[PDB]
Amino acid sequence: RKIQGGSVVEMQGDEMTRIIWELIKEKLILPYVELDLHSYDLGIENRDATNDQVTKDAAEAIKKYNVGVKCATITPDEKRVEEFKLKQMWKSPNGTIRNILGGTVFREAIICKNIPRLVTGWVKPIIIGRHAYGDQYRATDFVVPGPGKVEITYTPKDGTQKVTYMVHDFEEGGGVAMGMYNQDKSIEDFAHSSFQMALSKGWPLYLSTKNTILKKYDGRFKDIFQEIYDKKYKSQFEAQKICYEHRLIDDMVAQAMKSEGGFIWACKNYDGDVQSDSVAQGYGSLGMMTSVLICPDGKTVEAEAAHGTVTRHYRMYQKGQETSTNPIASIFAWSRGLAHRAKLDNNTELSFFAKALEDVCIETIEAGFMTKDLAACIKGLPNVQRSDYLNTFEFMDKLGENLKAKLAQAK
Amino acid sequence: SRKIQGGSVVEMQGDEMTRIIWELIKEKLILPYVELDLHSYDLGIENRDATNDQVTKDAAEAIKKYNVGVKCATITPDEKRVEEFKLKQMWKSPNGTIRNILGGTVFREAIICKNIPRLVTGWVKPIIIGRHAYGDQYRATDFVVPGPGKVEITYTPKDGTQKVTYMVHDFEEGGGVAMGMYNQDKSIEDFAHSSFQMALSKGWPLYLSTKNTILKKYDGRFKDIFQEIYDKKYKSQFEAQKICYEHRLIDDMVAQAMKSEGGFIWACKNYDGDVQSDSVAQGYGSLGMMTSVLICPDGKTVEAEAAHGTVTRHYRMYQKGQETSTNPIASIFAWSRGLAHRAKLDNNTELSFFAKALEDVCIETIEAGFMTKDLAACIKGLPNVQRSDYLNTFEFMDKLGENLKAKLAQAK
Ligand SMILES: NC(=O)c1ccc[n+]([C@@H]2O[C@H](COP(=O)([O-])OP(=O)(O)OC[C@H]3O[C@@H](n4cnc5c(N)ncnc54)[C@H](OP(=O)(O)O)[C@@H]3O)[C@@H](O)[C@H]2O)c1
Ligand SMILES: NC(=O)c1ccc[n+]([C@@H]2O[C@H](COP(=O)([O-])OP(=O)(O)OC[C@H]3O[C@@H](n4cnc5c(N)ncnc54)[C@H](OP(=O)(O)O)[C@@H]3O)[C@@H](O)[C@H]2O)c1
Ligand SMILES: [Mg+2]
Ligand SMILES: [Mg+2]
Repeated sequence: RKIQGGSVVEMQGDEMTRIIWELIKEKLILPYVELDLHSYDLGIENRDATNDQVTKDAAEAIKKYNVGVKCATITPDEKRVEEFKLKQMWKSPNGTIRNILGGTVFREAIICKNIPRLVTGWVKPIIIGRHAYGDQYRATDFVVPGPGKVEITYTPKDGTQKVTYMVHDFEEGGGVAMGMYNQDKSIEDFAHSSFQMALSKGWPLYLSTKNTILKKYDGRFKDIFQEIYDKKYKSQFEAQKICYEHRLIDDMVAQAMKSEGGFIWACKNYDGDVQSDSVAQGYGSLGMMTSVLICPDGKTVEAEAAHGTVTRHYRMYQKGQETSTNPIASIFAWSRGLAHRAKLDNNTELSFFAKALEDVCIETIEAGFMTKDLAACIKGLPNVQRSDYLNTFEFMDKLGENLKAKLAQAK
Repeated sequence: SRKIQGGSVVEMQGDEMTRIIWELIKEKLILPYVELDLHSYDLGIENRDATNDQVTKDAAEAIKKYNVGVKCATITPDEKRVEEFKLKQMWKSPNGTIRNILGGTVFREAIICKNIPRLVTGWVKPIIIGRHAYGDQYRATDFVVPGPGKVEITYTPKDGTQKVTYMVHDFEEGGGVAMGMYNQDKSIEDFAHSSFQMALSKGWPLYLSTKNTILKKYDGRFKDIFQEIYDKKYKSQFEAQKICYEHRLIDDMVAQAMKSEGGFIWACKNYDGDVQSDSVAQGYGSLGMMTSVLICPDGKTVEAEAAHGTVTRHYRMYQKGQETSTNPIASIFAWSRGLAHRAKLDNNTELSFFAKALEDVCIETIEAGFMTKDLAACIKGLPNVQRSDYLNTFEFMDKLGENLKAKLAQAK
């Protein structure tokens, strides 16, 4: 028989990651697990065909069933509009989903003992907690076509004072302008999730902002974190001999670079996006990073890879050129989603399966079978020969055989 | 005097640890050898408070007049600084004020010593960041939203045509924060030109990072302006020099930079240039080993500075009687880069030599094994550093002064 899995929302994506997603389902998931699978095609063509409604439907399903696993998707700009003959420049599906669900996206490298790092000192993990809501990812931006005034206005619902602020008087020429925002409740949730994560690991917590420049906007993040620390977590931190500190973002990225690792890093939405790619690459590869959205309700999660659709590799695939794209992050999206589904349902056999999936990945790499990005970590990209790595399909096949043998040997 | 006649330089004095080092540089390395027409503006936090920040605006206008400014790091106050100095207001960053007036691109690059290991294994060639100096978060209008209500952003054309209003957010429960920011086409164009010109002058490829998939209009404008200027002015020159230009999304770019061998110009928007220049400095060795020069669009006016701040944490050690070992090199190169530009403008051969000698002394001293604790930790690892591995802040300044005196004496 197969493992009885329960309800999981699956979102299919684009380009190289869509292909890998198909390989993962066929070789690693479907032969072993039967799921009540609620599938949503978030491929760019289906999003366009449905006027992006499929994205909103998917987010609602994640809230209902509490577990989503998402493949990387194209976020279109003008070049993608021309490529796919799109009706609109659709918004990022990740931004739409995260805007609805809220929460914190936690990202962490996937570590193999035989893979050298690019950053010499990082002997312990760095976990980024990326605030998943607002800021640049729900902004209202526009081109200023010529001379004129841009202003921003707040009108309270309760008929107290309305306030209009000058953004800029464009005296010559035009430019660009934007408004963005965040919400107190969302920032509070983000603080709680950061403090709880630090206590769960027994590691210090650092929050980064630029509150010397954005004194009101970023100052609010710093103030809410400090109030929540003092009122809810200071004594527990002191019990575990860990600390909480706010640092300016430019100081903090330098401190991270020279650290030994072993800390939680609470990042605003944009910083979390950018620095999670820097951290993933510092440890090894973007293909070796986990990403999980933990919603404030303590039960809903969305797992994904931190990287995109790997367009550059897909262009090689389209030309029939051999590719070696790392599928591990995509595989860990499935394993982390299934592990959460099993934790919610006390599903012992699914818990075992999800862990075995992750173990097979690490064991395969550490035994010396890997894609080109990891071979380059070991050898250096100049010294990498074709015999040092497997292409994407050979690697998927090797994982498939190693998983089959692990599940067989366990029963 | 028989000193080098150096000409007119605008000096802005600063705060905390860098203020201490700044005075040591002037007394030990500059004033013994160079006579300057020095236009000094005290941008210390107490004097900015006493002048209601007017000293900062006056300094910026002086840089416009004399074309050369050298700036010490300054405190940008938040609420805690208001309390510590009993400030009248939460003053704006002086860097932001000066850059907003001058415009241009801030170019940042590590200062490389052959005996100093990197934290990033692959960076064998230089990475030069060109940070757009104007606008975005550093000229933003931000505010607390005290409760439910609507935030909207409006554009009113100057020529009387129809005003446009866009919703930013309808706050339905609780409050939050909101902000507006902007940038100007002319400033973006100047940023593009300076970036393409730096790439051609160094002979390296150029990369622009944005997040135009998310900020499709705002960041798309940067991407479009760069591409149109590249196509119509620089592409044939790039191809002749066998270099290229590419736009990349910022999160891809930071990973590409991490695994690269170096050897590229990196055009960054104001905020990214701020953050990633600290990441790059640390990756090569230390925040104390990075140059920073604002190059204005007029092709004549520059403001040189260190990329790091006032090093408050070391200043607190100094205040409590604990030995400090703060790296002065970036501050020294602020002087040397400023004086080099002064000399280029004036065709002042002796001053050009002096400015280069100053930089050579710094490198030669560290390579000879005399260095502050940050660089000793690069070599040994911080847990293995012993007091005999490094010099304290004043000892290192003295050693630089001895070596500079000796170099200039031999030169004659
Ligand atoms: N979560 C998401 O849905 C998400 C995230 C980011 C971007 N995107 C979309 O993805 C598309 C491509 O964006 P992008 O090219 O900037 O970013 P990307 O897909 O993350 O790829 C950037 C580069 O990182 C490396 N890389 C990433 N994932 C890898 C993997 N699994 N194995 C090996 N190398 C890997 C490759 O470097 P080399 O070229 O050096 O081999 C690749 O070209 C865009 O349409 C973007 O909107 C979506
Ligand atoms: N250019 C400017 O005017 C400028 C730039 C940035 C910040 N600031 C102001 O500077 C003040 C302090 O900011 P901050 O603490 O975030 O940043 P910072 O002054 O850059 O110092 C951050 C940390 O970087 C290291 N570091 C920086 N410069 C160093 C040097 N020359 N030698 C050795 N180590 C060095 C030290 O790390 P360790 O503690 O690990 O030794 C230091 O504590 C704030 O008031 C801020 O507004 C101004
Ligand atoms: Mg990203
Ligand atoms: Mg900075």
